[PDB]
Amino acid sequence: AAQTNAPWGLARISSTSPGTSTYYYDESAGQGSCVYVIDTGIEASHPEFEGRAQMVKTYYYSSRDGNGHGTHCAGTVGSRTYGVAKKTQLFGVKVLDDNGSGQYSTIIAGMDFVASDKNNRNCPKGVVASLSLGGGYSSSVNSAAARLQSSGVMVAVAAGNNNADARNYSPASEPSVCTVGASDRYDRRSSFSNYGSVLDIFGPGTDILSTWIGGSTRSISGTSMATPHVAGLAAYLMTLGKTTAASACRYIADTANKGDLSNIPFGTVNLLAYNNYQA
Ligand SMILES: [Ca+2]
Ligand SMILES: [Ca+2]
Repeated sequence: AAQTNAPWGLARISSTSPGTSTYYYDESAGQGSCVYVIDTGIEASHPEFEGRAQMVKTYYYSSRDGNGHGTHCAGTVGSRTYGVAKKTQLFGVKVLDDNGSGQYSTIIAGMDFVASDKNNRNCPKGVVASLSLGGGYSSSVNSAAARLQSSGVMVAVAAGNNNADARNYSPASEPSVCTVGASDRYDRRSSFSNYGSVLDIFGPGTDILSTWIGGSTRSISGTSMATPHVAGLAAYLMTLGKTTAASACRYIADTANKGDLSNIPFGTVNLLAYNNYQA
């Protein structure tokens, strides 16, 4: 299948070179997989989700996304127009308030929830979790991310946006999960992207068009936007039977575009998420 005039990021992940505008993907499109977006919520009623999205848990007064951030990330995972895995099932877990912040204790609770909840869902091709959030180092937070991964969920997390070594941020610094850096449409490391030996992979993160609240769309930038590209890719590959939750991050790294990125400091991987599609 081919989506013409696609968002640049979707084009980038199905191409060996920058500057193309068609997203090439197998028609299976993540069907039978499930992705938990742990964030500000998801506006499930947005037409772009086609009824494939639902809120399953909130830690605040309502389950609505009053912010936009969660809806944007979810769109990049699995909306029709803006998503990597266009037929996946999306589940929303609201651990961030409508200002986009949340206590570590709540974020941990949301991760433990997913490890359990997945056992009540029909996700025959596997389960992914996308975490476009983080803060200062906490061994508790890292440990929660490690538990979620260990339970058989592919965990993808943002490297963070401090233009610094991700070793000082959580859950970015947990080695066992898939830590995602950001690139721009010219194959530069995004100027804000964290780096360091703990990064596993890069994805598109500068000027990413996706869904927003009020049934709208907008472009924003962040390692928050790169993470769902990788989460979406994992769900897509699991559906095709190429990898499993336990080994998806390693498979994505092994099959990536290598050496394409500029402004990567010594000690940081030069690996860009790639779907290897051949028609
Ligand atoms: Ca290349
Ligand atoms: Ca890792």
